[PDB]
Amino acid sequence: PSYTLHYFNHRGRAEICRMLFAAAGVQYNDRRIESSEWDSMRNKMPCHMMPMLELDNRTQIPQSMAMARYLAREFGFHGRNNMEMARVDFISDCFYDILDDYMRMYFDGNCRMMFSSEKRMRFQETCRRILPFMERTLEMYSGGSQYFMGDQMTMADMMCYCALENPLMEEPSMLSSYPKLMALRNRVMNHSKMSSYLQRRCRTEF
Amino acid sequence: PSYTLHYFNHRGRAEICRMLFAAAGVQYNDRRIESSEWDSMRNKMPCHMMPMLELDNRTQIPQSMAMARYLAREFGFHGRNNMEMARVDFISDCFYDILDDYMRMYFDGNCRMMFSSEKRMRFQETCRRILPFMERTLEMYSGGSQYFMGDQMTMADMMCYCALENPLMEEPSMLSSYPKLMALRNRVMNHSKMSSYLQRRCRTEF
Ligand SMILES: *SC[C@H](NC(=O)CC[C@H](N)C(=O)O)C(=O)NCC(=O)O
Ligand SMILES: *SC[C@H](NC(=O)CC[C@H](N)C(=O)O)C(=O)NCC(=O)O
Repeated sequence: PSYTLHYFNHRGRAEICRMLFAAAGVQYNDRRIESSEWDSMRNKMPCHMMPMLELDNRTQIPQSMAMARYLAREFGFHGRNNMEMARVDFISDCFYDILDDYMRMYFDGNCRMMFSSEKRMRFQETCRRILPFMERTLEMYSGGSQYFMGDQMTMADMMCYCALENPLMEEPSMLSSYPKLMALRNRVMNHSKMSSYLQRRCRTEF
Repeated sequence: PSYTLHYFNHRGRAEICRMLFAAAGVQYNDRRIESSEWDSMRNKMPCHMMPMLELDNRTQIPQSMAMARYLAREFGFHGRNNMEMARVDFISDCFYDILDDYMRMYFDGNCRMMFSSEKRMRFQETCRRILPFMERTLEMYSGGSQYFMGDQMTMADMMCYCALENPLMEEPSMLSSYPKLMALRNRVMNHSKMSSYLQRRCRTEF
């Protein structure tokens, strides 16, 4: 099959899909659209929502987590039965929540930069609610010494990686009391296929 | 298996799961917890996030959409292959977005009532972005005369129903230019198993 990823020149909400493609060794068109060009087409497209995954130059699927789950099931980075999928999903959705609240500090619902302390406090609260739960949740398998699903890396571990990259640039110390999360992120970034993708990827501020 | 749904006395983020249980004819413990009682246990529970689905008095899975997808796959109200699942997911996630922004007008991230115009405008924008896309998306199958996945009702149609109930109480006219969405909601509410559940369910303001 053929894949096209539509998004801005950001890591942002599409980065989970890029990591999935990189991990699976699957080539795709990585379409990075300038904001004003996207903005001028908005009222002319049946599907305007960003990011969006296009399959076989045909089917358009927006909603970043829906896109990621599809790539995960396709490439074998999701759960293998219903229970396992539920676990991969709640972990991933928890990290999406963090990323979503982070993005809401800077961007409106129409993708415009909003460049106040209230949004930052929502974000910081969202971290305090979620991260200790994720540290514990990770510990459920293999004492938390490996991945969220034991020895198989899945989209949950990738979400843990990409969702926290910006928060870590803003506050490099914020994961200091979640040592298992840090070793997992370090494990993901050194994983086969993932190391070279991450080291050769363009440097963007989001 | 055995099911327990934990949430407040609200329709809110858990209502998708209740509809799923009702549609599948599956009995569960519908646990409606008073807020202050939930609040007093918060720092004593490994999993404090609301809503939460408990399986066999054992596994705790929060994240309302993760919970719903699990019940949907279990009961047969999800897609039957990867592509179909991606379509059910983006539709459901679009409606979650609407519901999420609606809930953010009234509740903080710690479940407290925040009872300003800014949050309402985010919400209203989110409706304008999403609803026309959903009207069109529905039209992809069977001219939009049936359900999002043709003749099978899935969690996507249920989301379309429960996500808009409160917005419709606040503005009963807001779906007037999406006639296919309205006929779908009316189709869901008269569906077998769903009609009696909806007519006998407790009246709550959220
Ligand atoms: S760029 C801002 C808007 N995107 C989203 O909010 C997508 C949210 C999904 N939950 C996701 O992909 O995670 C956006 O695309 N606004 C423009 C529009 O036409 O919808
Ligand atoms: S009640 C407010 C918080 N709930 C959520 O935000 C859950 C969001 C998920 N995305 C979902 O289920 O849809 C909450 O539970 N805060 C308390 C806590 O301990 O996390």
